Amino acid sequence: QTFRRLWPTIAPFKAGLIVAGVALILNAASDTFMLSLLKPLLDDGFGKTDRSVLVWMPLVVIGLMILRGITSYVSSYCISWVSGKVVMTMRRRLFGHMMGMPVSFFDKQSTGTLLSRITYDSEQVASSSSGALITVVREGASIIGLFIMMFYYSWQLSIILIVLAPIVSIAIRVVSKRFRNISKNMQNTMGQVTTSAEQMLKGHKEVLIFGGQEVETKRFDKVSNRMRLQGMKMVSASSISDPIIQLIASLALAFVLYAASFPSVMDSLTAGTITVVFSSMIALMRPLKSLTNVNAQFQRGMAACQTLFTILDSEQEKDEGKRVIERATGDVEFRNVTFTYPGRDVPALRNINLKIPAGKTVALVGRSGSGKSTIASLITRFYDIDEGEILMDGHDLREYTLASLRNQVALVSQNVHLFNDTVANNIAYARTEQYSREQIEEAARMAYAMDFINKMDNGLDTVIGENGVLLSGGQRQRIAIARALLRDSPILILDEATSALDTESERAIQAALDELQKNRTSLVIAHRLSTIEKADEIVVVEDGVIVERGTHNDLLEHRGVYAQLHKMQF
Amino acid sequence: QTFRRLWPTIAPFKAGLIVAGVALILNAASDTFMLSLLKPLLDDGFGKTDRSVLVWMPLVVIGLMILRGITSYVSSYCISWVSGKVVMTMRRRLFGHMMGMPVSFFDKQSTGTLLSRITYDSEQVASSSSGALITVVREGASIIGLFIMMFYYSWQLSIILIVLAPIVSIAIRVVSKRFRNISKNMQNTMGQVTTSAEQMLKGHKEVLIFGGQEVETKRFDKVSNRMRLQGMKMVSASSISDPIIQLIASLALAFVLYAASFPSVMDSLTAGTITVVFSSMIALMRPLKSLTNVNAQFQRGMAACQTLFTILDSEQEKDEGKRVIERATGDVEFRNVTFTYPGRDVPALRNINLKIPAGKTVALVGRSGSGKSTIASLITRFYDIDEGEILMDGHDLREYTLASLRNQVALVSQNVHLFNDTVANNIAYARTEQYSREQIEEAARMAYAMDFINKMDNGLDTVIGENGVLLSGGQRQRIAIARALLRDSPILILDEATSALDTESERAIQAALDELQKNRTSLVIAHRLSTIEKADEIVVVEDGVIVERGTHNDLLEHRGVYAQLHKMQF
Repeated sequence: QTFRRLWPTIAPFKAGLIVAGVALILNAASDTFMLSLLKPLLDDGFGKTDRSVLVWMPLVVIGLMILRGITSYVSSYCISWVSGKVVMTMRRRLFGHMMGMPVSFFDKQSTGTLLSRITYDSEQVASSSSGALITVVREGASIIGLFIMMFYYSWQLSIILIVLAPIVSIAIRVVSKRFRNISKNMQNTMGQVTTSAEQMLKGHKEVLIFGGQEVETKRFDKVSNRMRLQGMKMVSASSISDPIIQLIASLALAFVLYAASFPSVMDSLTAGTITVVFSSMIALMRPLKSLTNVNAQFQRGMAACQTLFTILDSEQEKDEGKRVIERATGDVEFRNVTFTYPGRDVPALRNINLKIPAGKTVALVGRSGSGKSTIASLITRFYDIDEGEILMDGHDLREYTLASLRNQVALVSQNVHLFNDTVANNIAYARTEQYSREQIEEAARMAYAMDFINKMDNGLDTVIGENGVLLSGGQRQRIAIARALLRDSPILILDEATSALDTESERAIQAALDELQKNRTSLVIAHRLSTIEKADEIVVVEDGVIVERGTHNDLLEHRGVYAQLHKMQF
Repeated sequence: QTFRRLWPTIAPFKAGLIVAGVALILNAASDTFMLSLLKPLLDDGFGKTDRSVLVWMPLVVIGLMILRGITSYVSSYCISWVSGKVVMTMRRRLFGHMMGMPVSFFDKQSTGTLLSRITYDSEQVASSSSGALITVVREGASIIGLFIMMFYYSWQLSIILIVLAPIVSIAIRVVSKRFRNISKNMQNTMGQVTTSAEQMLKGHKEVLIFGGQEVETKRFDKVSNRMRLQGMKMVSASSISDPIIQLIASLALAFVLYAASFPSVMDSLTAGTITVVFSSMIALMRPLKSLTNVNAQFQRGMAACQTLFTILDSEQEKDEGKRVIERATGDVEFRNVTFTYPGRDVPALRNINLKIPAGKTVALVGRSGSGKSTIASLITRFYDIDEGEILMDGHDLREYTLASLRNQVALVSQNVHLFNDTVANNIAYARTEQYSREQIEEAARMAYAMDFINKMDNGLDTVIGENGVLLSGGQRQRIAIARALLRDSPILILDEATSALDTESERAIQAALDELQKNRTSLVIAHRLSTIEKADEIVVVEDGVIVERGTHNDLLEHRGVYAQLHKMQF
């Protein structure tokens, strides 16, 4: 199908696959030859009692089987090359566009889901399609050869096995299709009953509150009867596969033997020949069963790969040309802005009109649980501006190249991630360049992480173990403020709540904060009164419709939603 | 192992596994018999040229394979019985004690995680251990047969295979242990690197701000290279698994043939016998690879069983047998209460001397994240009384058990899980018993469920899809208040935050509240603005020290954290 959309991502490796095929064919070649050894064994060897060949057989079997091995060795190792390399390029592009997809892919889908997707689906594509080639080629080496085996030994028994191969293969395809059907149509009710039990368990809370234990026991019981019965049918039918197959398959043997009379009535065969024939037939029965499942495996793989491609074929954050940005801007403004964090149910914000000029410290007071961080996250333009504009010193949203834009903002939230690295360089995500070690380490110490730098393991370049070891929320917050001291955003913002208070820590923190905000705006998530009033100014968060522009210095004289932020909302 | 702990849960089905055994032993009998049948063909059939047996035998093949079939039929279906029955009983007890873990114990795992645990671990236990018995019995039977087969043929090659088969077994056990070791060590570092990439993902926003797409791509690349390499090593070894084994088996075949030449110096065999020998040997080569991984397989099963039994071997919620609970008003009054919602994740509450007399309406305002519901939900003792008891009408909570207590109180929250029944009954999960369908349905529609229950599919006794829960949060709360109206627990507590709902729906819900708050106690999660005061009594709490709350009169009397809240902070 869509191997096209894959072949490039295989192409510059294709040579490897080729290698595979070669030995792979040899592999099943070995198979045939082993069986071939029967011919000299039985008729030529024991019939003529030529103890000569009885010295061939041992050694040649050993050798051939070693060939089977060394093939399997290299087949596996080489398909491992290509599979790994395919996984590699796949996860690479996926990584890339992932870091290109807007916050949606993290909004609509959860991290665990994506990571499962990467690892499982990539390696599934690889594994599946690979094994597809493996079987396919393994079947080619086996079937085709075994027919040639028959050929030299007996035109007749061959002819018959050939004319019958359609019958058996068709029967296999038939039963497989039947029982795919029976195993597909189930999934609906399968998920039905499973998810039913799921809701049961999710509701045990309300259950026990309402004292329905006796009821939900019986409900569990009934749905579990449904469960076990479903399982019964599933395994029953799907297990009828092998019998009927080998049943109808066995008939083959019958005809062969049934019609083995006449050609031995022609005295065509001798014992060894016959043994080779029937052996070979069974050998054939391994890959015949395989082949239908082969097409199945293509389907599984390429399906998951289409899931992939969709995740790729999703579109990154779109930009329209906005290059006009440096590291000193000063003011931000919100005209008539709307956003929708959810799908459509709860409007996030609406016709937001805000104005944070230089130095205007701000603390988010308003609709508790309106995702106040969103407004900051809107300054990040993490979302697309459904209406209005962010006039950041006279220029609109779209006169703002995303690169320098997001470079020009700093956020120190409560919960900060880092990466497994020298914590110093983790501060230095800003290319670790254009900020020298003196700058980095000194300022970082100067930025009040000193008990987290000099006292921690290895002091100056304290390294991370398992991504920050056990660094407190406060540790990471300090580290981010140190980043701010390093990056020195033209506009500096952060988020601190009522989590914890170590006097020196947050005191020197807020000191550095007002250092940053010197003639520079700032926002902080407001749940602490201490952070609210230790700085100068405090704002509204007008409950979805923020027409209000300004802090205490502005929203004090107006007597706006400060009524609610005094008595009814905060 | 823990079979001691599981056998009884199988005992009353013994006969199943017994039929399993007899059938499977027949399966091996069929295997062996066909292989035996191979002889008369070769020695008598074509050697002595007796078309008689050329006619007899083919039919025998058909028959024997029919036996294979029907046996696999019954084997599968019988193991299906026992497996399903085991799954059933297991899931049943797991439901039972799964109704015993405290709500935390419910959230100590994720709901989905426990559901996976039920479904998977149950069917894993069965499937695994069952197939273990399958392998043991069948494969052992095939071995024993094939040895007997050899015996009817030749003392000699038998003896030699008996000397050698242990060595084969040794090689297999050896390589399996080596590569289990390698796989475990990998698994460790595997988790390391995979979780590393996981974190790398989970922190987009940080990077997209700090603009390090290059840095990620590089780190992604390195860790993914590690990934491909681990893949390489894993598949490499696990693939070397087979060929060495088959090489050793090859060595077997070889020395078999050497000591076939030597009793050919004795003129040992005839063609048929010869063909039977090695054929049988390979037939054996399937089940040895079986048996080793067999003694492996229990562990997977029995491991997940231990997981299960532990989930059983948690303690159902403690009880006090105090009982003596009025189905009447009583008086709800916190005293000295100091608890914690999680194990220790976050500090919750301290010294709660809260008094709510009979009929005193209360709201829940303040620390957004103080588990205001958890106060109510702990009137239900969702956790234990860590310190400080609630004197229920002169009786501590500890002075009484949970049974009627939890029945004696109601809680109309925002999100009431419903269940797959005639939703008319869904109101009365506990003991639909003489409760007049007139009374039930009226009170429901009397309780302003009428907005939709009048207009739901089939009218009075409607169900819907998804367990009859297709209703919105609005109809959810509606029917919940209706439930309160059915049980009419003279103890009344509710939970509505009218910050979020439609206007007309809100009109209906407030009217219904009026219809239900007749002289009755009341609490409400107050993230609301207006309906906080429709009942004229509003209050607030932070800091987890609830000594002061209650009516508006009590709001006026706080003069501590809470008066300061409703006058400056909430």
